[PDB]
Amino acid sequence: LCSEAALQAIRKKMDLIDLEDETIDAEVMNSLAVTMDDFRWALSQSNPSALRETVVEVPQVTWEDIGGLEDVKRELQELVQYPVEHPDKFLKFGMTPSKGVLFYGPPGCGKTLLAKAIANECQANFISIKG
Amino acid sequence: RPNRLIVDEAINEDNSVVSLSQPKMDELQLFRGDTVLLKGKKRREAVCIVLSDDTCSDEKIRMNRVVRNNLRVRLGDVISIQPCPDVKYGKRIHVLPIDDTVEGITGNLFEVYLKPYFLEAYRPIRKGDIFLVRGGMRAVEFKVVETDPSPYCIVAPDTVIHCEGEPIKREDEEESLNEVGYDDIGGCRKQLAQIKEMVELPLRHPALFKAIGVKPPRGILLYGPPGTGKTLIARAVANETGAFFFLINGPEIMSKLAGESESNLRKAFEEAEKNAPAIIFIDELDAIAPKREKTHGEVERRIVSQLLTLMDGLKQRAHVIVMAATNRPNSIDPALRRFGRFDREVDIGIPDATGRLEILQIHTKNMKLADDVDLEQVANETHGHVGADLAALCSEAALQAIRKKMDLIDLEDETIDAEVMNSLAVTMDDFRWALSQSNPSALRETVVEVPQVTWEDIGGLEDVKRELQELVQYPVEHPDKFLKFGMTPSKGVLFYGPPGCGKTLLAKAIANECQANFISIKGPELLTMWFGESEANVREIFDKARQAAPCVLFFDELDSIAKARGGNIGDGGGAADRVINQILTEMDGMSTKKNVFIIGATNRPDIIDPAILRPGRLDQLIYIPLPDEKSRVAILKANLRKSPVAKDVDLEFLAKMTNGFSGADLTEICQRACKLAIRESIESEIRRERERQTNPSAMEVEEDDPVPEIRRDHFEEAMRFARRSVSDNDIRKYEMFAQTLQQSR
Ligand SMILES: Nc1ncnc2c1ncn2[C@@H]1O[C@H](COP(=O)(O)OP(=O)(O)O)[C@@H](O)[C@H]1O
Ligand SMILES: Nc1ncnc2c1ncn2[C@@H]1O[C@H](COP(=O)(O)OP(=O)(O)O)[C@@H](O)[C@H]1O
Ligand SMILES: Nc1ncnc2c1ncn2[C@@H]1O[C@H](COP(=O)(O)OP(=O)(O)O)[C@@H](O)[C@H]1O
Repeated sequence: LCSEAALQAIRKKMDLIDLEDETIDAEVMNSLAVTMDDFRWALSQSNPSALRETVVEVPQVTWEDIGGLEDVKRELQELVQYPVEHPDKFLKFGMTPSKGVLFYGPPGCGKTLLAKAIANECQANFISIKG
Repeated sequence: RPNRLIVDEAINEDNSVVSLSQPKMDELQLFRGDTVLLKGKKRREAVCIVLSDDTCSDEKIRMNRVVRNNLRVRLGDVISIQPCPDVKYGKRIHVLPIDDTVEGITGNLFEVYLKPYFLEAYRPIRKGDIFLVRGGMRAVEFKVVETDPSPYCIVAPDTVIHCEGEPIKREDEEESLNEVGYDDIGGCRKQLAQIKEMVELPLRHPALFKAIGVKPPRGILLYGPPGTGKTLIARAVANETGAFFFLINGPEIMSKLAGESESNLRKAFEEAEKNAPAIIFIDELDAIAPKREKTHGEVERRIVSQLLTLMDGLKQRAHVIVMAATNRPNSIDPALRRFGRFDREVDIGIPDATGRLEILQIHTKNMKLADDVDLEQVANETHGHVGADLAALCSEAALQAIRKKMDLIDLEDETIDAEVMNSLAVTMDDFRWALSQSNPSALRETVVEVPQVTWEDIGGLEDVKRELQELVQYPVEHPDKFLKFGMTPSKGVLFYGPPGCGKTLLAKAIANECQANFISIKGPELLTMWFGESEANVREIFDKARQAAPCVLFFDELDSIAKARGGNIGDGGGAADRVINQILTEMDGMSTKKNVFIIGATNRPDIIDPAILRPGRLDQLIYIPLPDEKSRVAILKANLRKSPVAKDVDLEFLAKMTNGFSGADLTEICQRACKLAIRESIESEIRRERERQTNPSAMEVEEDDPVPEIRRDHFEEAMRFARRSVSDNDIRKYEMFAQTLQQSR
């Protein structure tokens, strides 16, 4: 992408200069600088190769994005953050914390946003599998 | 120096015209038609006549193939012009044909070729010039050997043309004015432009890439149906840029014995390496590098690995560009697609109606088709043909037209006469006869092309038209106002209403208005990949839609899966849900960079799965109501375009009396009336022909055939045999669902 973006900016300053004459002394290109328009054009005719692949990343949704649900906020914090940050303290009591939770409610109430935010605070990955 | 310009191809096919720009002509104090002297490389000069142009820039000069060959230059070079308006009228000109063009012609060439060419044109010529003339069935090149006064002269009605003597030997400076080039390709403007750009960059000035330090492409993959002209594209590019085109044939390599195949391939690459900037063409790539599972032997693996190693062995040196041709771009070994190997893919699709017309125009340039044929009709009735088929059609038409003249050339001689060629013409009957016994090869292929339906074809439906214009045209025609300010455009629209009201017409109309490609997937095929076949087909359907962006993907009868699902089978519901899973999975995978629009049509809105009805998918609902108002009159005009008349059967009364009817019913009425008119005309013709058998030519007053003159009685009789297809229950069901949609959510 970067290479062809440079090539296009060379193109837009090739015909008007005397390319027919003795070769350019690499100073016109020194005067040449790329622009965001060239990058957009290069992005236009690009062929990505990843596409159908599971993506692993840290979602960027913060708890300010969601409103209310202070109860589920606290419950999810208790479920997830305590074992990872306080393993020795559970080991003192010697209990295995539960690993699992279920969300059920009316459609479109922020379950996906809740999962994204709770993964955001723990600074963890997020593998999503859909129906 | 405001003299030098840049050479580019011209649009006018005359041999003595060069197109400048009006400002440049004005600066050089030259007027229309003034003779000019053009001087190019190798110290060759020629004389020509300038004209005006529409959109040519100041630094570009347009000229055809003959003038470029005479000046001994190529595309993208520069020339120095000079106005020299002191041409003196010539007296005697000696012109001779070339050896390898007149094999078996004899006759007197002056009365056939030269006289029509040199009349009322005043073509300037210069000593040593070479020009090409189209004749009976061949293109003959003539070389001027001497003139008087030397070296400039103008052919005038009073000249002494000498055209006698032996043909002269072809020299070794001009390659030829007969091989392939950019003027021998039609219907592939966009792809040819892409390839031309991408290959003109490295093959002209390698030193610029050396100094800049960027990576030129090292492989180009062309794929398409066989016989669409890929080898021809590569040959044209190689012969125009200037290279050492070196073809490699797949079957030829596979036909060797064991260990010599890879050795031959290695000599091929090393030879192309040490013969200057060259293009290597590999034909039938899938024949030598198929998928790994297809291969069963061991020599195939060795050949594939050898090809891969030699491909990876290219690092800079001479800029050698590798091109390969394959039928369908999935049988190739997936290993041959990583970066540094074949990576850039260009699609060569089947030509549309304009492409077929252009191919026919190209192939019949030598012939002398009579002034009665209509190439537009032959072009637009031959859908499903490729370039090779059209070339074969033209050849067969010529052969048929020349067959019925054997009496004139009975025996004759081994060298056919000349005037007999000019006595030959090809008529529409010959073309139709060649059409009849011809079988195309595309047939079962998805068709992508811009539909021709316009806005006036549809009567009424103003609100739907406005809504489609807002939803489709705005996000694309002014993408700046959408990238500024964060609006997320919708990805789909779902149509629902009574059957036969014109959903397909609206989709085609908006596709035409947006000037975007149209792909239609109909119910029968959709159920074909439902049961029996698999769901892998949707993958390449979406891939092809992505390739030709922008596009308007159309899914017709989306409820067919549910209609077949509900019954007494209960076995294939899994197949229907796989269809929906595929549709959803590649529907959500689309990105906003590309403009792909998905439109679905259905007539049972309450049976569709609610998964599709969701943000991020097909979410807007548009209800097309049952027709009313004198927009059905516009409907009647739409299919009465070609139908001649209606006299005095007021269509407005019909619109008033025919309320509650869809478009299909009205079109049926029009077709029935036309059928009655045809029946009446044929029975009248038969009556006349059986009447003429008694009285021989007893007709004092001359009547031609009855002109199509549809009366009121035909239409009334047709109207008597008419009913309404859509009952009153379906419209009430639709309005009930509309009210439920309005209130429940
Ligand atoms: N705090 C929130 N609570 C509920 N819905 C929200 C909130 N913030 C945003 N939304 C909106 O709700 C919509 C549906 O949320 P989502 O979690 O995907 O639904 P579901 O949990 O049913 O899959 C999203 O498009 C989002 O824009
Ligand atoms: N504009 C055109 N587009 C496609 N085919 C053309 C065109 N002009 C001529 N042809 C014919 O198509 C043939 C191209 O060869 P083709 O069989 O397509 O090569 P390949 O076997 O590599 O596909 C030529 O014989 C030529 O006569
Ligand atoms: N404005 C219009 N309203 C209704 N029908 C029309 C209109 N314009 C044309 N038609 C007719 O309607 C027919 C379109 O039918 P079509 O949409 O293919 O059926 P379906 O609605 O089942 O897909 C065409 O034959 C056309 O002649």
